[PDB]
Amino acid sequence: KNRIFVSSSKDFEGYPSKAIVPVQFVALLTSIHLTETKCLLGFSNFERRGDQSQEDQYLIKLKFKDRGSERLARITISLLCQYFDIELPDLDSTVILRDIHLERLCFSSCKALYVSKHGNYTLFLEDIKPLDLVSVISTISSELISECDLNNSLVDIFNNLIEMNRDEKNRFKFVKLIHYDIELKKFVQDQQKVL
Amino acid sequence: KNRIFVSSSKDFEGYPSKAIVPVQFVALLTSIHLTETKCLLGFSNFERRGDQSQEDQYLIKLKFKDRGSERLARITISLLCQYFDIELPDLDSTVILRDIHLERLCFSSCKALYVSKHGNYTLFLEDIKPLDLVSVISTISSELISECDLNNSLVDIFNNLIEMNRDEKNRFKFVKLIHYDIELKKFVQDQQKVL
Repeated sequence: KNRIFVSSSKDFEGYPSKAIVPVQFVALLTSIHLTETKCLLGFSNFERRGDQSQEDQYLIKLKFKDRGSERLARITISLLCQYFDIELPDLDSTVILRDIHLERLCFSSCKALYVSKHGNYTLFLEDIKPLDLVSVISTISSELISECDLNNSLVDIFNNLIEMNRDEKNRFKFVKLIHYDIELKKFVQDQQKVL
Repeated sequence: KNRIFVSSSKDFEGYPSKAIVPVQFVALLTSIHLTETKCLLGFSNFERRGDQSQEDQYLIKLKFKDRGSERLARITISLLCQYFDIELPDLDSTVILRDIHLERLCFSSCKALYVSKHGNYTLFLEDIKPLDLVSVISTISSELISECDLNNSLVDIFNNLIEMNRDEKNRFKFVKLIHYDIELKKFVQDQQKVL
């Protein structure tokens, strides 16, 4: 099948015009929306863009129509949030979760299908491995088209956070995370900066 | 809405013969099946019905038809399996897992819809809260139709597993549990087996 590792949503500019292409990317979950009829997840790696718009650079659709597919969407979202500790209305009373990175770091590794037609592209999720903050920290310390890309992306995003953190202009701050933590503080300082 | 707590799947016998009824139950996950067209989760509380036919008392359909819904079943299965550490085949090349309780104890609280028609009934998953073992150990220390049933239900299940473990005819043994643990040996042979 040859799934392709995508380091940057920028990658998709020079992707085919009318194609189905299996990809994989490693990013922070930043937004979730679930409405009457739509379900979105947005993710970002926060690569210095320009640095115009840094959140939700990856928009993944969970298409649904009838009531079964809607439920499955809700259950996916619910499990996803449960893993990352995100608080959610109880089924028995929409979901707007933006800027999830300001409260929680929710590293995710995602398999999606890139689908391009009529001069635009869309991303449909096929899988998602939520990644645990400690494992992500530990690690920083099969298609032929992927291999040790996990490491590099995780290293980049965290360097990108180090720049957003100390940037007076950016709302993100390490200390503002809910799970802010001795382990985190040391990681951010111990070597991350010295590197 | 009046979601109803269900302590036993036996309850569903005297349920209306043609309705949609929202229920909630607490069981161990015992099986997953994913095929080309179907996706089933089996659960059990292990009540002595009994000493004859004990796993998969509850069968929960995750219905799909198109490719989008199939993906959503896969993503759901994946996340659930990930929360409980169940190893799954990689997506890039069906799932058959039975008697999951031989290896992992995967407590779950489930919200389903009970849907009876033509003399028969089926349960459609709406939510699922995978429950952590340490927390289930800790606990054992709203609609108007749910009480404090969680605890009662967890206590019974553990009461059943204890009986299952000393049963020479039942394959279940605590020691053979992958996550066998100093804390579990205590809880098992400490009070539960003393009360």
